[PDB]
Amino acid sequence: SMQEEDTFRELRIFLRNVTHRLAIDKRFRVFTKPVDPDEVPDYRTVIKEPMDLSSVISKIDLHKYLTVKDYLRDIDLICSNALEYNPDRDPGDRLIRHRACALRDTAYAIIKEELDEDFEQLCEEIQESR
Ligand SMILES: COC(=O)N1C[C@@H]2C[C@@H]3O[C@]2(Cc2nccnc23)C1
Repeated sequence: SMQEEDTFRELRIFLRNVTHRLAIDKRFRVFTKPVDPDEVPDYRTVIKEPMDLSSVISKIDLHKYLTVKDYLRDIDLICSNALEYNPDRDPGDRLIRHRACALRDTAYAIIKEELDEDFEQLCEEIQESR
C-alpha cells in the first residue's frame, strides 16, 4: 500500500540521520570509507564481508534495509570486522578496538532513545507479509 511505502520512507530518513551523526564524529573517521585494498592487501583475505559507513548510506538508498534490526546487523559487522582484523595488545590495535566498541554502543544508544518500539514492530510486520 502507499501507507506501507510511506512507513519505509520514514525508516530511510531516520537511518540516514543516525548514520550521518556517526560519520561526522572524529573518533569514527577510520570507519567512514572502505579499507584501501592497495595500502592493505591482506585485508580482504582475512575479512570476508567488508563494511563501512559510506557503504551503509549507499545500502539505505538502494532500499536494502526494511527494519532497524537489519541496519544494526551492518553496524555490528563494522565492529566485529575491526575486532577480528586488529586483535593484538599493541596500542594501535587497542585504539581501533575501543573506537569500534564506541561506534556500536553509540548507534544502539541513539536508537534506544529515538526509535519508537511500535514503529520498529510495524516495519517487522510489513517485512514478514512480503
Ligand atoms: C577499520 O579499519 C581497519 O580495520 N584498519 C586496519 C588497517 C591497517 C592499518 O590501519 C588500517 C588502514 C592502514 N593503512 C596503512 C597501514 N596500516 C593500516 C584501518
